[PDB]
Amino acid sequence: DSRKTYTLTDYLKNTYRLKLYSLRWISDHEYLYKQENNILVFNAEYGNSSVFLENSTFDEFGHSINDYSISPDGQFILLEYNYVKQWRHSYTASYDIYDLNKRQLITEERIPNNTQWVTWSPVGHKLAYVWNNDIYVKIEPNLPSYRITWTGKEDIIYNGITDWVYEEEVFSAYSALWWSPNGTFLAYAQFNDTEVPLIEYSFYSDESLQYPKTVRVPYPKAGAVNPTVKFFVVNTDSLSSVTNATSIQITAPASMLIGDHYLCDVTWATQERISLQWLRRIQNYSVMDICDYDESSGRWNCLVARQHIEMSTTGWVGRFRPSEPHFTLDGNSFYKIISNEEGYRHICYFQIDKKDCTFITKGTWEVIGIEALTSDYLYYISNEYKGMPGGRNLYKIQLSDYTKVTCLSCELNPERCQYYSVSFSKEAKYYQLRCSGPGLPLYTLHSSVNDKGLRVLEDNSALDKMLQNVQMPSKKLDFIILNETKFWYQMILPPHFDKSKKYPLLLDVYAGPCSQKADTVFRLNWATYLASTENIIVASFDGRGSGYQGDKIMHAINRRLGTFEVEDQIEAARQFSKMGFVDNKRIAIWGWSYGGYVTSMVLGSGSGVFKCGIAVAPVSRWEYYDSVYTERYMGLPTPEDNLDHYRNSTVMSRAENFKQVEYLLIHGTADDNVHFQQSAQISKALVDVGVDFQAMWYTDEDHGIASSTAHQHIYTHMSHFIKQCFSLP
Amino acid sequence: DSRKTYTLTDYLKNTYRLKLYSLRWISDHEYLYKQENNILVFNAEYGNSSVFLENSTFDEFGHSINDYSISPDGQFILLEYNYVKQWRHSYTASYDIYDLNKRQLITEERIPNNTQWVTWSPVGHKLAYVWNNDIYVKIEPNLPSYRITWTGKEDIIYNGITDWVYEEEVFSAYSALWWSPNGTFLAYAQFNDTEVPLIEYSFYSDESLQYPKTVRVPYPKAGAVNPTVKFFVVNTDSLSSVTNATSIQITAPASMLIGDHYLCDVTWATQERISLQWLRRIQNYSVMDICDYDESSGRWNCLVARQHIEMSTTGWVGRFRPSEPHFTLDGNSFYKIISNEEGYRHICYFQIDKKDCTFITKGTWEVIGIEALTSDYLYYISNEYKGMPGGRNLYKIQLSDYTKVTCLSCELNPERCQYYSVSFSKEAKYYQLRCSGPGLPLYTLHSSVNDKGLRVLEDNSALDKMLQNVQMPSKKLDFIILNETKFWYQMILPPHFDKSKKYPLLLDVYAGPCSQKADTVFRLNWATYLASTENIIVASFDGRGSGYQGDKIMHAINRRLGTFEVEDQIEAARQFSKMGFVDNKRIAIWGWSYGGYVTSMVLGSGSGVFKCGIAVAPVSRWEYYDSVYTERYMGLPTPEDNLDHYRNSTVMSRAENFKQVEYLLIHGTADDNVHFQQSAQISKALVDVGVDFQAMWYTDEDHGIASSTAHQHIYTHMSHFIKQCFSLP
Ligand SMILES: *[C@@H]1O[C@H](CO)[C@@H](O[C@@H]2O[C@H](CO)[C@@H](O)[C@H](O)[C@H]2NC(C)=O)[C@H](O)[C@H]1NC(C)=O
Ligand SMILES: *[C@@H]1O[C@H](CO)[C@@H](O[C@@H]2O[C@H](CO)[C@@H](O)[C@H](O)[C@H]2NC(C)=O)[C@H](O)[C@H]1NC(C)=O
Ligand SMILES: *[C@@H]1O[C@H](CO)[C@@H](O[C@@H]2O[C@H](CO)[C@@H](O)[C@H](O)[C@H]2NC(C)=O)[C@H](O)[C@H]1NC(C)=O
Ligand SMILES: *[C@@H]1O[C@H](CO)[C@@H](O[C@@H]2O[C@H](CO)[C@@H](O)[C@H](O)[C@H]2NC(C)=O)[C@H](O)[C@H]1NC(C)=O
Ligand SMILES: *[C@@H]1O[C@H](CO)[C@@H](O[C@@H]2O[C@H](CO)[C@@H](O)[C@H](O)[C@H]2NC(C)=O)[C@H](O)[C@H]1NC(C)=O
Ligand SMILES: *[C@@H]1O[C@H](CO)[C@@H](O[C@@H]2O[C@H](CO)[C@@H](O)[C@H](O)[C@H]2NC(C)=O)[C@H](O)[C@H]1NC(C)=O
Ligand SMILES: *[C@@H]1O[C@H](CO[C@H]2O[C@@H](C)[C@@H](O)[C@@H](O)[C@@H]2O)[C@@H](O)[C@H](O)[C@H]1NC(C)=O
Ligand SMILES: *[C@@H]1O[C@H](CO[C@H]2O[C@@H](C)[C@@H](O)[C@@H](O)[C@@H]2O)[C@@H](O)[C@H](O)[C@H]1NC(C)=O
Ligand SMILES: *C(=N)[C@@H]1CCCN1C(=O)CN[C@@]12C[C@@H]3C[C@@H](C[C@@](O)(C3)C1)C2
Ligand SMILES: *C(=N)[C@@H]1CCCN1C(=O)CN[C@@]12C[C@@H]3C[C@@H](C[C@@](O)(C3)C1)C2
Ligand SMILES: *[C@@H]1O[C@H](CO)[C@@H](O)[C@H](O)[C@H]1NC(C)=O
Ligand SMILES: *[C@@H]1O[C@H](CO)[C@@H](O)[C@H](O)[C@H]1NC(C)=O
Ligand SMILES: *[C@@H]1O[C@H](CO)[C@@H](O)[C@H](O)[C@H]1NC(C)=O
Ligand SMILES: *[C@@H]1O[C@H](CO)[C@@H](O)[C@H](O)[C@H]1NC(C)=O
Ligand SMILES: *[C@@H]1O[C@H](CO)[C@@H](O)[C@H](O)[C@H]1NC(C)=O
Repeated sequence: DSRKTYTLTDYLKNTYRLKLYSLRWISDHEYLYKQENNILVFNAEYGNSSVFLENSTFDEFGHSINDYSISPDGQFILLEYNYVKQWRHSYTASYDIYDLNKRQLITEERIPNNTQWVTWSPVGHKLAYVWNNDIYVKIEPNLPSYRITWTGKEDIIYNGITDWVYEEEVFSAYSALWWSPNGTFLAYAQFNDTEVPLIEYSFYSDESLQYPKTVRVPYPKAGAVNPTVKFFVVNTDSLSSVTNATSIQITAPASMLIGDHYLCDVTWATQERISLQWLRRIQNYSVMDICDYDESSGRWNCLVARQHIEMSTTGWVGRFRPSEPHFTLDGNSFYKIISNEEGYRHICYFQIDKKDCTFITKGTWEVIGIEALTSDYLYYISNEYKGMPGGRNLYKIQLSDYTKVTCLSCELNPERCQYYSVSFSKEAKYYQLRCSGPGLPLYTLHSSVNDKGLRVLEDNSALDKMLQNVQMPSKKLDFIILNETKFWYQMILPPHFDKSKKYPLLLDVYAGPCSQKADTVFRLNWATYLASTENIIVASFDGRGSGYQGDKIMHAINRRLGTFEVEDQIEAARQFSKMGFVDNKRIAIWGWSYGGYVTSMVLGSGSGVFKCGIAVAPVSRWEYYDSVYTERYMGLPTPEDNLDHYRNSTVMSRAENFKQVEYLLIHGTADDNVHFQQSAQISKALVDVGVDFQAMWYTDEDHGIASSTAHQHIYTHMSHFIKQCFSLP
Repeated sequence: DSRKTYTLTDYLKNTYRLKLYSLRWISDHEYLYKQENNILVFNAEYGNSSVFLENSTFDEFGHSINDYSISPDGQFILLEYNYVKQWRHSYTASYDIYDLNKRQLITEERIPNNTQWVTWSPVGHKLAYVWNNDIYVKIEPNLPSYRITWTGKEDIIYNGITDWVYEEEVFSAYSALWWSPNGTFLAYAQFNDTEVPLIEYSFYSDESLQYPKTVRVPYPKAGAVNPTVKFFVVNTDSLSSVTNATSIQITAPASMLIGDHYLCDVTWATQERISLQWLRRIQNYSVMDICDYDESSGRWNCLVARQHIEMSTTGWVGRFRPSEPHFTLDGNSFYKIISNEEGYRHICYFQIDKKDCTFITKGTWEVIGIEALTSDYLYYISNEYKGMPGGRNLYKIQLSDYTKVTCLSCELNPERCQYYSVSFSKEAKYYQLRCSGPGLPLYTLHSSVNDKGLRVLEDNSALDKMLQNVQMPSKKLDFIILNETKFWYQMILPPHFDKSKKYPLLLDVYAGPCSQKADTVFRLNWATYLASTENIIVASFDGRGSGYQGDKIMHAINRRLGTFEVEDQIEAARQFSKMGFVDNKRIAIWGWSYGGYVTSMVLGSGSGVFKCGIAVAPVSRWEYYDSVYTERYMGLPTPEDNLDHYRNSTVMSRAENFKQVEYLLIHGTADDNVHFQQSAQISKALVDVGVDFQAMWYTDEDHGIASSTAHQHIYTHMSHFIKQCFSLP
């Protein structure tokens, strides 16, 4: 073989690009799609298109447009520019509204600069936005806004947006507002961070800045004072008729008010029914309220007969949080993924005023998500097919007969496609399937009326062609047996892999709770280069604490982070040695964030198994990490709760054992998530016991170390280190 | 040769220790010396001693005594403990006073904890101290203190202590107090930092600290708002318990008040006469006032006819600041080192009443310091002998005939001793000579009347005998010629140096203005190990900008930092590389602080001479560094002054050129002097152009990276780097 390999530059420079097919449904029949910077509108049924917006219409704009969004009634388009990243989901931007009917920009009563969030109402063209931490509503794009809150205060009161920890760990979003289905009501959360301590770090900025700035962010570490939260609902239809519309508060249940708690889910059921889930700071107890608008008092009432309790005896509640309900049209019943009696997550069906639900799925596998619900059918994704926890398929269950379950995706192309996600049109008339492995991504459009394939949207044949000329690595997905339990693993194997030979191995680790690093997804990444060009086997292993396989496995690390998930990685490497194709003198380990923690814990174990390793942005001590995430698994760091284990599971206390390995420690200085502090303490502890190691900081890079130049620099730096670790004398 | 070499462990663990002999003169006849933790008093003429304080008198004190300070009359001893370092000179401590007559500790009116500075009067046993930024005076150790100032405010108003930049760059001390010769008056400065911006950086502290703290320090970077200063004198003989002490202000001259200025020298002339020097922010103009106490006014008058102006047309004034005056017994005249018309630093004799001074020394060499003055002789150290700029000897000059100059140290032991410093008794009746190279240090006692060598105090006999069993490197001091000028260099040469072998070479650079790295001093440092064990030649070179050779050389870099002194290093290495015993494929460079800057500029020069280098806490951009030092050499970074060269002289601009070298960049995160910022911006510029390099941060280390564990760690890491750089294919 004399084909070129997949090299480091190929990865860093994106030589071989995955084609996507990102569409946005605007109705039950139509979707939008970007073709050569034009925006086309497509008829789902026939596949014909038209130009919705010519690529030329905003040359005279004066600003580089970042993104757009169309009002649901098709009458307006929201143009977003001056985009400035904040945290994982948050950012600020400017906005203009373009009137698609007058084919003109709106120049009156403009959305202000430095707007934090904006969203159309779900019907029509109402807008709600957050600016300087307060909520505003526009009934009409050209008309003046109604202010909803006056309490907004930078770093202190957040109305309709999350603070740092709620954004990262609770809502996976910045926005904390929720329009009712037809846009009458605007629900929102308000966060009070008054007593939450600040993380403080330097940001150096462009070379031209003389004095570095100090970034200060309300951020509760483990056991510290959390933000408090309140929930309100305003009737936006009353705005133009009243001076100052009343925000009606819906208070948390008594069982929550006794202590620290979180708002963890908001979901509208009908025009006049909203559901809330609350979670105790000790995250093994949650309560759902279901609240009705009382038309004669203007108030919101949550009948205790409608309150649902979700708890856990073995761990926390939910995968990362209690799951969302999906309500039937009339809002009198709902479906919800919950852990069954055997510890497997399955769909349960509830009447809103009956406490016991009925399971509609069951088995030793898990429902990943409920994707759509019609009067006749519920569609969901599971890992049922072939008992593969790392696969994903779309299924359709008949609501009038639960024994009738069709797999909609399983056999479409079983060799090429074992990992699916889906996108339904507005009333589930059509669906896009997105296959993402083990072969090249494949996007297809389907019609729900008959589940017939309409057309291939994108098959990546261009890439496939290019990839023929390349000595691509292969992926093996399998399992090994420990104490009568299956534990899955994957291996990125060099091309022409020969079992008779001994190979350097890199163990690519994450291993946080409910993580899954062994799966059927096709990836073009650093591992691809290492296996293809450097002939390294890159392995990953889902041990105790890993997800999608039941609570027996997932909750094994409950209150005990830094134990089983760490030792199971070490054991994995041992088992790979036994397999006979691994050079046991050349075993390396690496990971990012939770993977950095695990890597460091493994390198400090004294096991003798690993020659070297790389921790990027590691956690080093659970008390440095945020409350919501950490406490979920570890409880509170107090003598009466779990302090002993918090203190026993630090990287620093293993500093002496790093004498036996080669270590590379890397961290962005402006990491708002895993604070530079965490590596600063590892390095100090290593210096303190006389251990030599390698280090790299990335000035002004955050958790992602994702700026174009830093991304290339870090993977270059890590490649040299691995190659040095591995090469033969 | 079966002998051990001088290893890295020997340097790090201090296996071979230089013996010292640190005495304190208490009179014209006697000195104190700490021996076996006992304090002894020595008669200088005979050599006999008595015990002044037994090593056990404080056995039940309950604290470790950091240090001691005996009152000038011998009646009291100030005990220092709870020492907590601040910057280069500043610290706080607790103090107790022990009465030597009563043989007991004083327990009433104790000096407060967290005392910032304390000092005895020059005669007797009065005390002045600073606490919470205010000045206090005790007439007697057991009596209540009088409060002198009431304006002290942390980080804002400093009475009798310096702020950050005055401590580091002006006085090389924390104290800003000056007793009159007999203790009647206490002079002091007051610093006001209200509008000085703060440098801010993280401090991580011990592992147990959950949130890092932010350290905030008033620190003016180049061009920023400086502290303002006032000067005051208070009579300590007329203090009352009833009324608030009165301080008399001496205002700066009009020529200073017109703009930003500094107080740069305070020197008492008589019991009732004080001199002060002031320096313009543009540091090429200074003025001395000489101020007489007026008994009927109770005021201090500085006659214009007694002003002395000192300026420079080619650079700044003085080496690092205008030199100190040395007044005669009547205070009517004084001696002062100033740059002569040839640009060489020599002793000028001034009358307080007359504008023209008279040079009493001349020649192409320089006076280092005036050391002692009698009515018959002035004693000084110069580098006159053998025309060697890097040697130092003690001379006396006859005041009645300037042609009569006698060298007192030159011929004592020319082979071992070419570098001296001196300590004189109270009326210069006796002097101690401290030889520090080229051989092992040698301390001798002498009497002034006929310059008799009385006795050897310490000859390092023991060390000599240990060193005979080690393969020690030698030192070559020599010169090269550039455009007709001698420039000196030194080489630390491996044992058994062979002019026919080719050795790798490390350029140890500092090269700041007025620096000297080529000298006759004996040193046991990192270079010693590199030469003795690794057989690396370690060279240093004094090019343009270097000190003690006249202003033509020293002022060459005026307004032009990062030019000629960087060029001259490259040129020296170029010349070394053409010598027969230097391997031109293995030339490295390293330096700390100003040396880190120069090392970085050299590596980024594109010269191709250097294979690798190490920068420790480098400056990278002159606008990041402090006003007093930077502006001395650079002027102001404004478009109408010197901004273009501030911007042309950054390390960052040369990032591209690092592509062809190996670079290790190291910095302490708690460096208050050269901020971590400076390295953060270097790394970021290197990342931006795709250059790989090596880095190490030291968590919570300041500029010295001097904690015992960090110090071992940095040198271990640098040793690995140099060894790898010099390892042969
Ligand atoms: C709209 O109503 C709210 C609620 O009463 C007003 O906000 C209050 O204003 C007073 C006085 O300014 C404060 O003391 C209260 O704490 C505020 N309450 C809340 C819940 O924020 C608001 O000012 C009204 N807006 C207008 C324009 O009248
Ligand atoms: C959206 O839903 C809301 C809430 O049910 C509707 O508002 C109610 O409409 C009925 C008319 O059938 C009135 O009797 C009530 O007074 C309304 N209640 C409130 C709180 O406004 C609203 O009409 C619906 N909007 C649309 C466009 O259909
Ligand atoms: C939620 O988690 C906590 C901690 O695991 C549980 O509290 C423990 O409960 C048992 C049984 O009452 C006690 O013996 C322990 O002392 C408790 N530990 C504490 C308070 O730290 C709590 O019971 C859990 N809730 C559920 C439903 O399992
Ligand atoms: C220290 O300096 C500041 C100015 O840098 C002085 O504050 C000024 O004082 C005058 C008179 O009191 C006011 O009119 C100004 O408005 C003040 N300026 C600022 C910026 O605050 C302060 O008085 C000085 N302190 C001492 C003790 O001398
Ligand atoms: C220290 O010097 C001061 C200043 O000259 C002496 O104080 C003066 O002494 C004279 C002569 O006795 C008095 O008439 C003056 O009134 C004093 N001046 C002041 C300003 O107080 C003082 O005597 C000297 N101290 C010692 C211990 O000798
Ligand atoms: C102190 O230094 C400054 C800066 O070099 C000198 O000011 C310069 O003087 C010349 C001639 O008078 C002017 O043409 C320049 O424009 C000035 N430069 C600046 C930046 O102002 C000043 O003359 C020096 N003082 C002495 C005594 O030499
Ligand atoms: C797409 O075409 C629509 C025309 O309807 C006919 O399309 C023919 C191709 C054929 O299949 C007939 O059966 C259909 O009745 C038209 O109404 C839509 O406006 C077009 N949509 C877009 C986005 O261009
Ligand atoms: C130091 O010596 C003094 C003792 O007298 C000396 O006289 C010399 C002339 C010579 O003959 C010596 O042998 C004698 O010892 C005495 O006054 C000092 O107090 C002594 N001790 C000290 C200063 O600690
Ligand atoms: C690194 N992985 C850090 C340290 C341990 C927790 N981790 C987080 O960033 C936690 N936040 C999330 C939780 C889940 C899974 C990951 C993506 C996220 O969006 C959802 C946020 C990490
Ligand atoms: C490193 N050398 C830094 C950056 C450039 C100047 N430098 C300083 O620390 C300046 N301060 C002094 C100035 C002189 C020489 C050195 C010792 C000192 O006490 C007197 C303080 C450095
Ligand atoms: C605009 O659209 C046309 C296709 O109709 C295409 O040729 C052109 O490249 C597009 N321009 C940009 C800037 O995307
Ligand atoms: C936003 O910023 C610019 C000034 O930088 C201004 O001209 C523009 O009008 C602003 N937009 C709005 C909506 O205020
Ligand atoms: C936020 O909480 C603090 C107490 O922590 C309180 O004083 C303040 O009023 C609150 N602000 C609100 C709810 O707007
Ligand atoms: C210094 O600190 C100790 C211990 O807290 C205290 O008892 C003592 O009184 C302090 N000294 C003075 C002079 O205040
Ligand atoms: C001295 O001055 C200070 C501050 O101005 C004042 O508070 C104090 O009362 C004064 N004391 C006397 C005795 O005048």
